[PDB]
Amino acid sequence: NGLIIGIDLGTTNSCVSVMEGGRPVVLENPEGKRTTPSIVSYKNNEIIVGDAAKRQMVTNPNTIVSIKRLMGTSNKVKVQNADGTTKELSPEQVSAQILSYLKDFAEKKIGKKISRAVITVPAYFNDAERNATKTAGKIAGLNVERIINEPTAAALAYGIDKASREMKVLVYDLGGGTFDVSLLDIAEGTFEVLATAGDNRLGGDDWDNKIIEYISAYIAKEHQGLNLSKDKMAMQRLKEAAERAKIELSAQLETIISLPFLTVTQKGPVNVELKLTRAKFEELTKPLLERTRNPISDVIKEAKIKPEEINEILLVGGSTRMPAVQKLVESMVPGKKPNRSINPDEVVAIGAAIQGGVLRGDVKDVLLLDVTPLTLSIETLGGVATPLIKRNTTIPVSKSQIFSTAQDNQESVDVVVCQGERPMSRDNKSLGRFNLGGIQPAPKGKPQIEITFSLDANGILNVKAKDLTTQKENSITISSEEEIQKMIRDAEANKERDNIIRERIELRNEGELEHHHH
Ligand SMILES: Nc1ncnc2c1ncn2[C@@H]1O[C@H](COP(=O)(O)OP(=O)(O)NP(=O)(O)O)[C@@H](O)[C@H]1O
Ligand SMILES: [Mg+2]
Repeated sequence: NGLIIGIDLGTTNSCVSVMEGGRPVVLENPEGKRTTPSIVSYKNNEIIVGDAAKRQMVTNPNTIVSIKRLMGTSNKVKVQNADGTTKELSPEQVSAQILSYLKDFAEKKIGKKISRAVITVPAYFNDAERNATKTAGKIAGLNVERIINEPTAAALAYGIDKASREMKVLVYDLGGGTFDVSLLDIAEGTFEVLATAGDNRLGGDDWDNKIIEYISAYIAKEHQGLNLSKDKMAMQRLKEAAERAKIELSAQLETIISLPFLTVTQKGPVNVELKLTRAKFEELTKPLLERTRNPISDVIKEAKIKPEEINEILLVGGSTRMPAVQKLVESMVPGKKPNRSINPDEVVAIGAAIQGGVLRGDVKDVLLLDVTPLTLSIETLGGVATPLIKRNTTIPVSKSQIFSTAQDNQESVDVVVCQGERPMSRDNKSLGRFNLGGIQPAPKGKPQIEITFSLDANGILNVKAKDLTTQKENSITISSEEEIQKMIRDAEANKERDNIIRERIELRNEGELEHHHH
């Protein structure tokens, strides 16, 4: 039936994607963000999800952070109601509020009701943890069409199932809260996790916490041991400044932590303006980073392969944007370049969306080529396909040829554009047509009409026709692996018939364009 959205339900952040026009699109939340914090808060008996919850996660004690850690268990989380009574919530219920929020903004963005999803989980998730996640989906009104592993979703996003060979893929995933490295075997559409190793208390939060310690040490040095660890608002600001500083250090060699009026003492306002260099940050966080190294070696050994047998390495998770992380992974597989070309905080959701598209059976996923797959032609006298841009021409490109009229005293020319390898235009795919009129009366072969086929870097086709005497011109702009193969097959299947046709066709004299009333 309807669309199947792909959901990465992360410990720290969540992300929702869907197939639109044969490409996966990541949907922005109402604050314009492509990921949403996996945080739920409660105030005045109102449920607050995402960015607005994160902004009060220290200051509002009703805030539920890292609920994914309790998924698959019978633990309950307590929150206070407005009246001071206590409410108990299951991990399923809290996760369902995150899913409902994603679902709601997805619906408003797409403009349709959504009732189906593919939801991702860590490779290590057992049945209790997977079933908890499925139940969360059900509570949010989503038929959970499949639960897939996060590294499997990443591999799907990178098209690794299209390799037509056995692929051994290392997926290094460093998120906000968790670290995983999984070794996948991918052959004939089957994904097997050969090994998974990691730490669910090691992620970007821990790097932030080292910056918090650095700021705190500076504060104490500059203000006689001043300690804000029990000041909730100050700690809210420190956590946010620390994450911001870290993110800047992925693109800068230094950053300034700016916290005016962090508190006020008897002596006055405490204003922090503190430099942190990338080098210092890396030194402080070295023990955290180094905890991710041995597990790489461990999964390779578990899978009973050598490092040189790894075909591809994928970087997943927002923390893999850190230069020290990328360099560490590179160091562990000499001669292989880790892939991070798909935004690593979106790649899992993208893979989930791709899986959704597959399960729906839409089969629409288009290609993005830098060379023309099929020949582009104009219809000439007798229904002949006269080529303008030959197949396998690198785009962008413009090609021109001059044509004449097919009949004496012809007033206009039809410009019929077709795609395919067959010699008769009717046997190829019609891409569109237009007419160019105002041609002055003359014998057939006398008028001269310049035809130009132009393909831009985006692969969009502009066909222009200019009468070289009158200077009048008209044009049009023209708006799938299986369809390309179907057309090549049609030519292959009629090769002998078409050769006989071609033997009657001489393209070397000036071509002529007909006009037929419609
Ligand atoms: N440019 C960047 N540089 C450094 N860290 C970043 C960057 N962008 C995002 N992050 C961090 O990436 C982490 C979030 O990763 P993300 O993959 O979105 O979380 P997740 O999928 O919930 N994984 P987990 O928390 O392990 O379940 C946070 O610690 C962010 O601060
Ligand atoms: Mg993720």
